[PDB]
Amino acid sequence: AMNPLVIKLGGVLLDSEEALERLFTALVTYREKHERPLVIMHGGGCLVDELMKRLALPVVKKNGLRVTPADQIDIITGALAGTANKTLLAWAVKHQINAVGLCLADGNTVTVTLLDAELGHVGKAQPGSAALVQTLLAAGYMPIISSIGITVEGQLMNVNADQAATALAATLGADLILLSDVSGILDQRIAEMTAQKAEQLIAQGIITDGMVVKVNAALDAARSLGRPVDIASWRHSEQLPALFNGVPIGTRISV
Amino acid sequence: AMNPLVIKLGGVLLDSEEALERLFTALVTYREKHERPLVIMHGGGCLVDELMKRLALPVVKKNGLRVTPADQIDIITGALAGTANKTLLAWAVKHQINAVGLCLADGNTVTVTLLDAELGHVGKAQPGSAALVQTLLAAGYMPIISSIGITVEGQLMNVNADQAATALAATLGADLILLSDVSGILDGKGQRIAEMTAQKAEQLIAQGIITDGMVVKVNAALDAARSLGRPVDIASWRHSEQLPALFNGVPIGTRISV
Amino acid sequence: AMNPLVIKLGGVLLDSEEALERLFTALVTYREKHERPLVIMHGGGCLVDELMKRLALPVVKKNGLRVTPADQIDIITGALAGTANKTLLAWAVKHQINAVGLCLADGNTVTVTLLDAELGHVGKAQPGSAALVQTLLAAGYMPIISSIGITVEGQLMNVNADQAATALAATLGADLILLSDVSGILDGKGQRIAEMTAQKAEQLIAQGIITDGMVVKVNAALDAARSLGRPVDIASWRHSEQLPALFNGVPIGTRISV
Amino acid sequence: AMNPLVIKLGGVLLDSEEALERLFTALVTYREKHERPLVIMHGGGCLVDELMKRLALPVVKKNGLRVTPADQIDIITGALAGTANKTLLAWAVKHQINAVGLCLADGNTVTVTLLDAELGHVGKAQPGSAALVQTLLAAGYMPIISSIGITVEGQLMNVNADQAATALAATLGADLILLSDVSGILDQRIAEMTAQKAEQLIAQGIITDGMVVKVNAALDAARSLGRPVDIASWRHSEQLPALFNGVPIGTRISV
Ligand SMILES: N[C@@H](CCC(=O)O)C(=O)O
Ligand SMILES: N[C@@H](CCC(=O)O)C(=O)O
Ligand SMILES: N[C@@H](CCC(=O)O)C(=O)O
Ligand SMILES: N[C@@H](CCC(=O)O)C(=O)O
Repeated sequence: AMNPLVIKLGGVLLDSEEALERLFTALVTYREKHERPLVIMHGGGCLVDELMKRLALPVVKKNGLRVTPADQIDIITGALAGTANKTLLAWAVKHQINAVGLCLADGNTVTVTLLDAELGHVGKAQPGSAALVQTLLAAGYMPIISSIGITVEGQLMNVNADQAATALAATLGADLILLSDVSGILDQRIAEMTAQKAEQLIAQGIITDGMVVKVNAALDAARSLGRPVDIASWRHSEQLPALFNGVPIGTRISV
Repeated sequence: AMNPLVIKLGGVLLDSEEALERLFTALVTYREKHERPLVIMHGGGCLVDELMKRLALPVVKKNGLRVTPADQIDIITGALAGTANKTLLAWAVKHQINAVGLCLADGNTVTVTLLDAELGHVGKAQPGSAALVQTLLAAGYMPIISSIGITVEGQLMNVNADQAATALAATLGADLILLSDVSGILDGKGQRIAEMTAQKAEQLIAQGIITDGMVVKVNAALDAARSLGRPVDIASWRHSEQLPALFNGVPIGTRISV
Repeated sequence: AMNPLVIKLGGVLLDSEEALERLFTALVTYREKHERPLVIMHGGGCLVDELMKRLALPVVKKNGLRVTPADQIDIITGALAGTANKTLLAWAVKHQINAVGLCLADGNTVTVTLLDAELGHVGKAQPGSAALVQTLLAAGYMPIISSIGITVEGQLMNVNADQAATALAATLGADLILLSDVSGILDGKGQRIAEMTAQKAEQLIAQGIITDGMVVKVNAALDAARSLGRPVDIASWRHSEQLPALFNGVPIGTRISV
Repeated sequence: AMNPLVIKLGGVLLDSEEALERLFTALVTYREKHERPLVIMHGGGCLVDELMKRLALPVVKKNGLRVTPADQIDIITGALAGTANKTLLAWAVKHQINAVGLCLADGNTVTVTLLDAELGHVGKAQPGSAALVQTLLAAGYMPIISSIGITVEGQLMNVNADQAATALAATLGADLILLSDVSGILDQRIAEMTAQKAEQLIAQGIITDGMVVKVNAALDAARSLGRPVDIASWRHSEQLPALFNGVPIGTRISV
């Protein structure tokens, strides 16, 4: 496994000091043996949701999926591009990993447009320019990228982190891991599946009540990329270095 | 002027779209004709204290420092490293300046340690490694740096933006401009002094011409100039038609040395 | 609605020309169709703390109160009673609303006493005499009142704008709107409650749905409603197309009672 | 002396706790005997100048007379319409005088336009509407009016207090006293003079080095009004009640 890897961290992972220690130890153990370019991408866990509750900011929704009003985007930018990003940076510093925090707009890494006027400040991700990240990687830095972007006209955008990760991996030609609390799908574990097989198992109610959402997100990413994406958990962390080297320790969704 | 230049933004700049539009129009005007490496350094503004009030969190500021308790540092990091930094970044994009948001810990650019345990999460800045920023500058990016740092042990630190600006300038071999509402120092015929030494400043303080809050401001500039071992400019954002010249080395406010 | 109405402006309103333009466009829209007596009540905003920083003066805010030392009260009175009040007045003129700037001492409208000597010049508000404001209203002026008061002994007092708004409303027999960034209270399905009693609020606090800073905000509203013995509206300035309806009595945010 | 009186307070008067106690005692002693409508008008003494020094704000000047830049008008509004106005209010409260603080823009009492683009936020005063003040007077309030106005387009203006006082007295049909530290002009005191006589005495160097400025201001006011204006000092304060009743205790400049 030469060739860059985007590791996208899920909400429940960021909410967990336990998980972060394991993830960051895993990054260290991996780096001692291998030398593949690594990029972290993240959204925001409960840090965001809890702050918004404190500020009486509702989780609005126009027939489906979240709305980010004018009066929320600054606060969210803060929790997400600020608190979450710099928390992960603090973890990198703690583990002596030279890391640089970025958001999507830095170097126009992932271009963002207005998804829909009625959802407010939500961005649609699409591949941007690889130069900035390539420069940082070649200089020995691990970028840690948040899922906040900026439109070309200067407006801050809250972007689905999964979609951001997909646009990033396409920009970089990177593999993609969506790391969360879902270890893998069973039927006896399933190491590889096509996206269509994953849809089938959902359709026939094999894939677990809560966490259809996690497989749907992997399978969308796989199809957007035209190549496979890994789902994996932080739980069995002694296995994370093998994952970062290409081993599907959880479930690979192929296309 | 061919040296790298650190431009430090005072609070009022971040609090006002007029001020930001003037600042950024000036940056574009200057980069049309000049290519000297530019770095923006900034602190918080009104928005941290707005947010503290919204969350009914206490505020204690003394001697230029905000007591920053364990239960406030994340929120503060959010407002500074997040909202402020990304707002500035959005201004850059809107003006087609290829910028990159950093904080002090990125690349160990400015090293920070715990200043004093009774202030909570407040950092002492010192010069770190120039490598990261030098790489960004050489590739044509204008870094925009917030005044949040991280200790070697992984603790988030709220750092005084003036001191962080100084540590940064020292790291970069850069000149330094402290941009705020203060245009310059007056000489008690009420006239602006273009170039002021430390000796002139003492004279003015001893004589009671520079008084109160100007004393603090003038000392912050002098402490900057002494650390850097070269002069530091003080200027206002108001006459923004003059700012390109300032960025090209003309002391439009007060230049402080010695 | 035919009762007099006190509209209390939260800090963020004064800090932003967009917010002021929305507020004042709403006031004009409302006065086109409705003639109910309107009074504006306001505190400080960002500009007091900007000014404290410019003068390198210390800041201690706790429990909704700023410790206001003898050597700060004049400056603070300047920023609140002066700059803020007159800025609002200028917005009125610009919108052709015949307004009149007052403070709490004018006509003994809201009586103030020393709250607590260790807070320095901080006032406790209580209802005073309605005569002055009633005279201005009956003559067609929209009073704009700052939250500075004066003790019977002639000392200037910095007063919490929420408490002053309450004392004012009580004096005037007026309804009360606390306008800020808070749009309403959420019920922990995340939905806005149009009408909330004290009992509902306790339930939400006991259950940990209203938490932290919302607790303080909700208590400030409840303390207002208990003093006045009638409900108090909480709303945001954001959807300013809804504000005329709010001023005409529709609870567009959360109405608080009991 | 029926008919309103504007008492304009000079800088050095506001700077002096001594002077204010005397002025306010004088207002009380006068009110016990007489019932003439009284209006106070003021600028700002050292309160303004000292604050501006603290803030490194220069006293600019374009060939003559002060400039009020964009970056000064808020701070000045604060010291002047705020601190100075409410200080005088505190004095009224201390002496149980029902008083109301106002600025020029309140009720469009004194209309203000841009004097000159190059002086920045300096206003030219001119008579406005008497209604608001008349209403307050008829209701038993003593207005205390600061020399800050607002243009019709919403811009704050720093206005010469003497000129403001003149525009006010014309608006109200009031007599006018410019109260300061100059007790009166000698040659043996002079109780009445025409403005032209006052110019003559200046011209021939009889009228004292410093305080030509104070006589010039009275004589300009007199001519603008087309009727007399009093100069008087707070010093001999047992004489101030007679002044407020019409007695020229200092020097009247006639026209
Ligand atoms: N951190 C969450 C949501 C963050 C986001 O998409 O903005 C996740 O990716 O599972
Ligand atoms: N609240 C920060 C502000 C950073 C700055 O503006 O200097 C401090 O006192 O450390
Ligand atoms: N600094 C004032 C603010 C007035 C207000 O906004 O409520 C206080 O705490 O009393
Ligand atoms: N208070 C001073 C000057 C104030 C002003 O004109 O603004 C005076 O009238 O003598």
